[PDB]
This record gives sequence, C-alpha cells and structure tokens, in this order.
Amino acid sequence: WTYFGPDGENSWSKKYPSCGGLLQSPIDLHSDILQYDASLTPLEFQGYNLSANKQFLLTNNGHSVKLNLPSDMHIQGLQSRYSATQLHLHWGNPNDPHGSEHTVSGQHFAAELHIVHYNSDLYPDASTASNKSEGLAVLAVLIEMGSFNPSYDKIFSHLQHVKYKGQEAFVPGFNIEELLPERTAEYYRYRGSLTTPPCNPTVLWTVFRNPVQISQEQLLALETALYCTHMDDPSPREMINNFRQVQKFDERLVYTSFS
Amino acid sequence: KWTYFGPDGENSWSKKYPSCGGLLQSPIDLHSDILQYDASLTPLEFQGYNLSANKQFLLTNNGHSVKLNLPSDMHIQGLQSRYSATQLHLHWGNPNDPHGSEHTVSGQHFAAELHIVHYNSDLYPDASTASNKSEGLAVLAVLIEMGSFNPSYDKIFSHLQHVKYKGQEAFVPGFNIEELLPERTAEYYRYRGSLTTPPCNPTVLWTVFRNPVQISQEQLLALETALYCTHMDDPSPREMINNFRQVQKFDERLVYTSFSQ
Ligand SMILES: NS(=O)(=O)c1cccc(C(=O)CSc2ncccn2)c1
Ligand SMILES: NS(=O)(=O)c1cccc(C(=O)CSc2ncccn2)c1
Ligand SMILES: [Zn+2]
Ligand SMILES: [Zn+2]
Repeated sequence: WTYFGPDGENSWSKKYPSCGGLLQSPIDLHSDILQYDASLTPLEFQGYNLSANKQFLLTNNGHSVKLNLPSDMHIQGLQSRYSATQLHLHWGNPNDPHGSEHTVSGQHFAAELHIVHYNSDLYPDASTASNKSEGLAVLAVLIEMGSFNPSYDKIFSHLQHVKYKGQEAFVPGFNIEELLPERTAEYYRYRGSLTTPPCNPTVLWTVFRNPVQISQEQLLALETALYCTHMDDPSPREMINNFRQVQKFDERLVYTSFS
Repeated sequence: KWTYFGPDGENSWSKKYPSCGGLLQSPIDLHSDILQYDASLTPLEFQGYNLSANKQFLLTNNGHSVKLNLPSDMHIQGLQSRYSATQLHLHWGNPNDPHGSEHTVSGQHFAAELHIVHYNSDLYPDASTASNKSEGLAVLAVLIEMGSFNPSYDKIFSHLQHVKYKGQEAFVPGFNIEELLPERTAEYYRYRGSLTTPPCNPTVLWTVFRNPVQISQEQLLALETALYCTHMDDPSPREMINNFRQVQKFDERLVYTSFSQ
C-alpha cells in the first residue's frame, strides 16, 4: 500500500476491508460535531522522561519514521492503563507543507505527531491489542511552522541514517513530554481507527487543542529526508504526503475537554 | 450498487469501479498553494440556456441525487470544442451538519453544489459515449450557501416533495438556467479531473465559479429532507443526505484561475 497512485488510499479497502468499515480516522474537527464533556480529566504522562543512558530504536518502516517506546511509559486518566509502543509523524511536501491528518475547522496543519499506546491491563503487547476491543490509545499533536524546537530536533537530527525503508538507528533517551504542547488539559476525544492499513476501528483518539512549533528548516528537513523504498529498489519513491484524507463523520460526536 | 454511507460508500467505490482508485480524481480543496492565475482564461458563453417556457424538462430522483434533463441545443462555447448540455443535479449535507458541497475553498465546505454537465458533441455522438473518452466532458460547478431565498433555484426545489423516492419523475417548464449562475461568471477555477460519482471517469474539464449563490434556510432544508435513495415500497427507507464525495489528494498539479489574487 502507498499514499499515491494505484495502491493509494481509495484502494486500501481492496486488501484491507476495515479501511472501508466503521469508525474511520482522521476527521475534520468543526463546531457542528463538537460537544463539551465536563467529565473528561486531564491526562497524566508517566515514565516519559527516558533515561539518557538508555537508547531507543528509530526505524523507517516505508510509510513513516517511527521511534520504539518502552512499555514502562504509561498514560493515566483513561479507564484502563495504556502503555507506550511507538511514536511517528505524518507530513506534506515542500510545495504544499500542510500534511497533518486531523483538520480543525477545515484547516490542515504542517504536520502531526502520533504517540501510540496499547491497553496493558487487557493485553500483553501492542500487536495483540491492535485488533481487539479497547486495544489502542493514540495521542496526536498538531505541528505548525514557528520557532526552532530543540526537542523535536532530538528525532530530526538522526533522519539521514534512516533514509531508506528498513534502515535503523538508535536514539539516546530524552523527555518525550517536551514534544507535547501547552495546556494538554484542553483536547478533543473520539472513538476511531488506525489511519493506515489495516485501519482497525480500535483506537481511542486524543487530539490536543494547542499546536507545537518547529522551524521552516526543521519542517523542510523532515519533508525531504526519507524514501518509502528499500536501498536497492529500482523505482525509488520519496516519503512525502504520508497522511490520509479526512473521513466522513456523521450522526456521531467528538467530545471536548474545553467549553 | 454504490452509496455514500456504509459498506458501499466512497472508500469501497474502487472495488466495483476501478477508475475511482485511479488518477485525476475530483473533488478537491481549492487553496492558495495549488492555484495559479492564467490570463488566457476567457469568459464562457452560455447559449440556449434560456429554456423554452412552452417546453417541459424531466426531473428525476435516480437514487443518488435529483437530476434535471437538459437539451442538446444548450451549450458552452469558448473551449477547443463545443460542449452540449446533458443534465444538472445537486450534492448536499444534512440538517445537523449543513455543509455538503463537493469542492471546498481554503478548506471551507459550502452548504451545497450544483453541477451542469456537458459533453463534447463536436467529437462524440452523445454523453454516454463521450463519458469514458479523452476531453469528453465539461462540468460547471456552482457553490451554494445558506442565505436569501432564490426564485430561480425554486423552479427546481418546488418539485422536490413530488419526487421523494427513487425512480419518480416530474416535469419542469423551461426557465433561464443562466439564472442559477452566480455573479461574475468570468471569474472561475479551471482544472482537469473526474466525475465525482462512480464510474469516476477521469475525463472532466472542471469550471468552478468563484462566487457562491444563496438559497434560503427553508430551501436548503427542503433539499436535505424531501428525498430518499430508496423506492416508495421499501420497508426500510434510506434518506438522501450527505451525497457528496470527500476531497481527493491533488499533488504536483495546479488549478488555474481566471481572476488574480
Ligand atoms: N497513524 S496511526 O497512529 O493510526 C497508526 C497506523 C498503523 C499502525 C500504528 C501503530 O502504532 C502500530 S499498531 C499496528 N501496526 C501494524 C499492523 C497492525 N497494527 C499506528
Ligand atoms: N457529480 S458529476 O458532475 O461529476 C457526474 C456524476 C455522475 C454522472 C454524470 C454524468 O451524467 C456524466 S454521463 C455518465 N453518467 C453516469 C455514468 C457514466 N457517464 C456527472
Ligand atoms: Zn499516525
Ligand atoms: Zn455532481
């Protein structure tokens, strides 16, 4: 599967039936579908300050760049405890640097970070959790152009060692909480899916209301570093526009922690 | 069959209609990064749009939209070939989210969208043979927003409660179709794309007018609530709502504009 051409997103449903099933993400966050829920409590991020003496595997999986995260990282504030598994990014392209997955009032942001967690009270690991009830919880951070961000540079500075699919490098531990915005207590919450194949309708989404900033140069670096193909592919393809279009969202509601 | 909701909705069109997964797909979001002014883009001329009030035209609930048949003497001039009218129809949302245009502008969905469909009659016999052939189709798009009552749109809308179910027809006396067009029709977006409905043929030259028209809250609600996708006999009716396609990726391409910004 890809994001462009014949095996692009309108064809995902052929090999991956859930990509044309229920609860699909991402969506456009707009007033007609929002409802304040005063019961939603702020999340607490535990174990996110990773030891500088430990290291963490960065991988180009052919679709994005992922960081592996340890199952001792947890979020509190959902009904079950959810432990971390990986984080990754979605982005656009230099001529159109508007590649977030979720939109707000129809507007794309430059990019989007996802911090993926699985239900560790119910399930032993992420792979088992991925296609089961209540299995996954993703945190989403919207990214715009702004000031240089030292914390996102903790990922971006390694990008030239993972240029082709399958390549790996280690990244020393850093504080994952520095990737999060201001006032995390304000967010949108809804039931949805993976935004790539296999598109399992098994995800609890929390999209923070406030965006972070990365510089133009950091954004351009991310847009131009990577390839979807293996180092010996005779038809190389750049890793750009790796985001899904927003999905229909009807007779259903997104809940907000802010009124 | 195909729908806009459930197992047969738009993510699964590609399974029965392989062009829906192919190149050049519409609709799109019209936004600054992909727009460029083209000064060679001249006004279209609308000929035979003033339909005979002594003639009647067939309006049809086809299970996916409400469609008005148009005569072959109606046409657009100004493109390389003459394109002759075949039909017009609409796309809308629903009363809880009344934002069902197909094209969007700077991420803005309008309330609804009118399409006036033409075929290249210099090169081909009729619309169905023009359909899957190169530069076979041209479509005019009007973006609709909620506001003032519109007498000309009501020439169509006043029939809606008499075509509520699939297969039903009414007769509409001729009126001036140019009166469905917005102000300053010389200002438009232009690009190569596809039919927005299966079989999604990548054969459409698009013209989307810059300026929206308005219809009243009452007219928009009648459009959103009058009609069903299913036959009159159906024990389980399905409402004809949300009959618009999501915007499509549009990468390394350009939409040209006849107005400058
Ligand atoms: N963009 S996303 O966070 O919804 C996303 C898409 C696909 C996989 C993931 C994961 O974190 C791994 S869960 C998984 N991976 C492969 C196959 C099945 N599930 C996240
Ligand atoms: N929404 S649209 O203007 O792009 C559109 C949708 C569906 C059909 C049509 C036509 O009538 C073109 S002729 C045709 N109709 C159905 C199938 C194939 N060709 C136009
Ligand atoms: Zn993701
Ligand atoms: Zn149409």
